[PDB]
Amino acid sequence: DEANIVTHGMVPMNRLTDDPRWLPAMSERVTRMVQRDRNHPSVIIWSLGNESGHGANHDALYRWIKSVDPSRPVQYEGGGADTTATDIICPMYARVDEDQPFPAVPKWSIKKWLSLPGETRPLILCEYAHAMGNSLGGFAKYWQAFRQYPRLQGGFVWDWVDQSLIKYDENGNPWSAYGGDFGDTPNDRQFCMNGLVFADRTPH
Amino acid sequence: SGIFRDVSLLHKPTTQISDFHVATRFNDDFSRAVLEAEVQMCGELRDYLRVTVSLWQGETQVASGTAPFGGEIIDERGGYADRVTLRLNVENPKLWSAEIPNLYRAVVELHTADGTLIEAEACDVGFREVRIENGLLLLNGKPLLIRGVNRHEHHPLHGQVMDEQTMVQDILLMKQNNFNAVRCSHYPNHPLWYTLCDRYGLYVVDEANIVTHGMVPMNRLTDDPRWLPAMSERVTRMVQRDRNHPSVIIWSLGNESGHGANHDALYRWIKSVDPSRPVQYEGGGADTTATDIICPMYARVDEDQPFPAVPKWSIKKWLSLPGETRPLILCEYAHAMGNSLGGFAKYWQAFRQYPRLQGGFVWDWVDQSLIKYDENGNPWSAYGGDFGDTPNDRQFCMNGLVFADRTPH
Ligand SMILES: [Mg+2]
Ligand SMILES: [Mg+2]
Ligand code: NA
Ligand code: NA
Ligand code: NA
Ligand code: NA
Repeated sequence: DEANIVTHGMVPMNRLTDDPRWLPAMSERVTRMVQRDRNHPSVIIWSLGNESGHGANHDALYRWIKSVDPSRPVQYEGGGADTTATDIICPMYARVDEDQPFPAVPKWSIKKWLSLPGETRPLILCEYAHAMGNSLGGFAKYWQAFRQYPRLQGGFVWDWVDQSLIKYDENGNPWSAYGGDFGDTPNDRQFCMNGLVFADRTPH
Repeated sequence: SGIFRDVSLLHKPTTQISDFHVATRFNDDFSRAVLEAEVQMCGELRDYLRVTVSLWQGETQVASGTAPFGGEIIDERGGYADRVTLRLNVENPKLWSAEIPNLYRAVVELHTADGTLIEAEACDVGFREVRIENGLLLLNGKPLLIRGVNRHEHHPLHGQVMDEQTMVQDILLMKQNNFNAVRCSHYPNHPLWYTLCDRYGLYVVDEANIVTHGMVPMNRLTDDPRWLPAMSERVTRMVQRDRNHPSVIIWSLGNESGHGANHDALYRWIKSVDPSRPVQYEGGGADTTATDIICPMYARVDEDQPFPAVPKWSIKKWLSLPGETRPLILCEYAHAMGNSLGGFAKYWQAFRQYPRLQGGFVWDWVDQSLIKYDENGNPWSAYGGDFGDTPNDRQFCMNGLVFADRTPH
């Protein structure tokens, strides 16, 4: 269960989430989630949101949940996937063997990530195997690693269903439309279709 | 068998230096050090006795301390009246490493206060700090990468008698081939070896003479408390002999003797006596309570070899097992037997990628072949069985990167 907090387009990503004047607004998106969903047994992990970097407001709300509901781990990917606001190392698109040593927020080989000096936490990728178009090459590499490594406990594929919409041509025949096809600008074209199934649930 | 090392006669004064321990501790950035030397005596205790510990850098004396005997109060019965601890301040000390083996000379003078030198002992001092922090092995605050080899004391002509020429030839060759460490497999070495490593620059793993490999099971003796006295002396008398050598950075409790309660007692003993050096030991799973470092033998890079009770996990997998934190340096890897060393690069790609994979010790240095002579009087390299010896494990004595005569494989 993930809070409705995503500030991806900010520069830098944590500008709002580190700002204390945005703590009340953020808290209401975490606290009202827990108050609504906390009796559902299917909910096993809380998420503070997605792609909002890592700010002080995250740590505050992290602790709030741990104080209110000790029954569930709290995870959050932003700010390097292993901050003080996450019980689980939850990288997005961290490769199996290959390090992607980005400045400040590197994506380590998941196998390497676990055994970093001092690291003890479990690892579950909040996003992996971007299923965009003809994709999912090297999926077997992940599941080999998952089974061999106890503390590699799987991940969540990105993602389930293509985000294509229906448009009609002059004859009234339906076709799958993406970014741009509504005169929408700027747009990011087909990048909305990353599903394992088409929009009508036909398998890729 | 036989008298295979040096024999000597030492004259000591009645009132003598019976032991001396040298230690170096450092401020956060290693720009300041306190050299602490504990000196012990035998004979008549008198008020006129002193110890002077002076510290030399070539010809320049950088520090000196003089105190009478009688250590601090230890317990309710007092202290050691036959001991003294000298503490010398050393500014911006030249550090020791296999990279730059900077050495100081510490002279320990037992003398009358009025200036009668009774006797003097001495050693080379290497200002360096070894500690394991946050799962990493550190020398002077920096994570080591052990480019090591296992070395047996072997000569094709002389057997197990070591000589200076040979010892130097080994160290020249090792350092010429980018080795920075050596494992004393599997016993305390010739005294001159430690001196050479001090001077040329090699991190030494000093290992007790305890190997019970052919027991069934392997820890039958080492779990036996009746075998503790014999084992302890192999550990204690090692530490007492070599603890002053800067080149020695890690102690080892022996090799292939399983894991027994005697390994635990002794591990603790070294931790209590010598806080300066990590204690390692491979037996009984290579990650037991008897070792500060995960030190498997022949664990593969990616492949698990999951034997019951004592599995050899993929070194990458091993580090991140539930609850595990310690550094991994294989006490033995890459068996260099005959045409071997295939898959070596796989190790070094892993060592580098993974911080807590800090290297290993190749098995091993020299082929243990012996010279034999034929009907024409021509020399040839011989192995297991060639001396009528039986049972024998044939050519398994030859697993070196160099031949018996030190010619490279
Ligand atoms: Mg655009
Ligand atoms: Mg045989
Ligand atoms: Na798993
Ligand atoms: Na998308
Ligand atoms: Na390393
Ligand atoms: Na061998």
